[PDB]
Amino acid sequence: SPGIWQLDCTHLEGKVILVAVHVASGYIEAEVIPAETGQETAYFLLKLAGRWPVKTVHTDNGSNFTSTTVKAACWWAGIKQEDGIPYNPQSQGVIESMNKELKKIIGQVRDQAEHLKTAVQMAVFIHNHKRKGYSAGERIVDIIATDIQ
Amino acid sequence: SPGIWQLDCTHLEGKVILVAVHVASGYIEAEVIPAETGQETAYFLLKLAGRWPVKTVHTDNGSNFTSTTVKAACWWAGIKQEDGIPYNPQSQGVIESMNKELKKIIGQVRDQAEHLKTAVQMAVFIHNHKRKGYSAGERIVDIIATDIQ
Ligand SMILES: O=C(O)c1c(/C=C\c2ccccc2)ccc2c1OCO2
Ligand SMILES: O=C(O)c1c(/C=C\c2ccccc2)ccc2c1OCO2
Repeated sequence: SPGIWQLDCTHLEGKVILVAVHVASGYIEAEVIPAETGQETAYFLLKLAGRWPVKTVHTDNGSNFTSTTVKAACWWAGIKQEDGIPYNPQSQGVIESMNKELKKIIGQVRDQAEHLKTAVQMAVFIHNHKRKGYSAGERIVDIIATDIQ
Repeated sequence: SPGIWQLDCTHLEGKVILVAVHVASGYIEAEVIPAETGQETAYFLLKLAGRWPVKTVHTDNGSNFTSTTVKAACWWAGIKQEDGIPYNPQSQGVIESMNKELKKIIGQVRDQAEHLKTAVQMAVFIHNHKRKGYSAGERIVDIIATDIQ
């Protein structure tokens, strides 16, 4: 559980927002890319795994699951690549809810930034600091620290 | 101490590598940029502060310290912006040593990646996982978790 992440791809302003969610905490990292390719997804995962102890990734679709470049990145970074099929159906709804939330926050900051990528990073900040009480940022650190110890 | 980071700018292949080091752990995040501008530094700090609880940043030079855009990002993200003058002289040498180390790792992976940015992220991964025994990634999580609790 401490090492499990889920990929999520959502769209805004004709652009693609790639999101990784740490399933147990709700903590996220995200980037704007022009389109969701294996190459972009691979690079994103490499970045993520250098920054957090990523053991398992549930990929967001079959193209990324199949991608040789994504498989290469997962091999390189020691990530178990899995499918992202919601065997538990409450999963789709949770992802859907998070995308709606992220887009709402993006709307709330959009005028403070010229570029979408900046608004997305503001949204990441607000999401990860939001008190729900602990924040998602607090939860991920606590979860991982408990695991290490 | 849990919230203190140091900026570091180093050069390779006619490009600029911007690094943030969590001083107490040695954990890093890094990006390749075409040149070190206030705009790029501001965006980098926004990303960092959305991902870790960044309280204080020791800026890497006077241009970034002065930059209105960097100041705006620090204000937005709740970061205390400080100078990076090594009042303790062992600091320059530690930064210097880390840049040499990062470049060495980059050299060791450079042929596995077409693009420098990929090699830099491989270097981030290797650096943060390296056991010294705890890794820098383990140290940062432990330090922050102890603070939160
Ligand atoms: O306007 C932008 O999108 C933008 C900005 C602007 C505001 C801003 C950005 C971060 C925090 C507070 C304010 C700055 C750097 C950037 C930007 O784009 C990439 O690097
Ligand atoms: O060749 C690259 O630099 C490159 C690569 C290649 C290898 C690679 C990258 C990550 C992990 C293992 C292998 C892949 C995606 C990318 C890349 O550039 C941006 O997105």
